[PDB]
Amino acid sequence: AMVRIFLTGYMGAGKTTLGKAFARKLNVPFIDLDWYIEERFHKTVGELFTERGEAGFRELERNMLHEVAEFENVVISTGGGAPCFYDNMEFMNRTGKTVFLNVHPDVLFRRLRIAKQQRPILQGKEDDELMDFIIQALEKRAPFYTQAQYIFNADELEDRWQIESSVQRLQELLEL
Repeated sequence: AMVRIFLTGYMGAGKTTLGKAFARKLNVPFIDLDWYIEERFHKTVGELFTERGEAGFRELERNMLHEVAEFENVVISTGGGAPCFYDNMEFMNRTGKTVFLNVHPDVLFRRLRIAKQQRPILQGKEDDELMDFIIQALEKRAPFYTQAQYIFNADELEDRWQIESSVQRLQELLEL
């Protein structure tokens, strides 16, 4: 049967790591929506946000989500905010197998600390300030993330064994 998977969750959850490994396992291509957006507009997501504003960027993201949703045999990763706008989550649920990569804040904290340089919004935040920031961000996003048809614990993606194990568990959960 035709495969169309959408991965959702916060930055640091492992959408790229698990997504690419899952796609490889299924032998289908992996598409990161942010990458797709940059290819279509020949502008980075940061440039689009500054040029179009929040509302404008979210409209274009929605439109690009609708484009990638027409692809068959693919694993699609979405930006952390995508599920919060329009009917994006409901739309993903209707068009493909939608998974929320649920990751405990202690794990997000560790991962984001290590990847601090790659996440400008976290610059200057340490210990309790950083943890409170993540926890609050998840509070705002959770009502959307939790609408995903499938909820998968993505806490363990820290080596080849863990990634392979996760891929297998996800494949079983999705009945693939």
